[PDB]
Amino acid sequence: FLTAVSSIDTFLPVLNEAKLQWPTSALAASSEELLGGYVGSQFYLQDGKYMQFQIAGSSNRCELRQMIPDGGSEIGWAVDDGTTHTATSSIVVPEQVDGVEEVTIMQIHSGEAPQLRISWIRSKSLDGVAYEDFIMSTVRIGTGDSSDNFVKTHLADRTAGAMSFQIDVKDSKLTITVNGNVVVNGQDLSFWDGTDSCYFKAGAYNNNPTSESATARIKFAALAWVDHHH
Repeated sequence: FLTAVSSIDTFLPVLNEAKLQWPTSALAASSEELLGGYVGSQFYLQDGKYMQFQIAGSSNRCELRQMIPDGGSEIGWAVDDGTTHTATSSIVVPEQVDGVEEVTIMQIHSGEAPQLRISWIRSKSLDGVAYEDFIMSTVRIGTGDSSDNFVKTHLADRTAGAMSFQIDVKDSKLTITVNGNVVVNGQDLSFWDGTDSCYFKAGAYNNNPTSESATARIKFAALAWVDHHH
């Protein structure tokens, strides 16, 4: 049988501050249900250690969505609210099976768009450089479709072992730290000033696969939203 993520202590803080969406944006488990032992093949404890997310199908997800703590409703914050908003993780991205091409593993998202996606991607060129098997940042600076609406960059090549991430937003600026090194340094998020529906996400959100039956799989060794107001 499958062991529940809440059976160990590691993820209890974030599970108290998240709902699970699966296999679409539809609610799969409330925070209370997650803390109470919700489990399935999509969301279970791997190796007695890892919060593991699995999903197949283009645009499908198994993904935590930040909530107000202690059974609260959906959080919404703003890049320009003056508070530092912080998400941390330690992620083991295994080798993805054939047909899986891109898996979004952390986001900043609002009512209608992703401010930021951190994703594993099999192969993509960025700014005239080809990259394979790597972790990418995709920041929106507009809601249009042309390249001017995005800042897309290489964060790090995928590692077999755990990789630490930290996302910080303060005063309309984004910093992403990977394995303790700042990689994105104060990216401008001021396009989003006044959007008060932002929140963190993390898990597995499957993008542009070439097989809808192929299962994306992501293991979290740690995940938290860090409250600077205690």
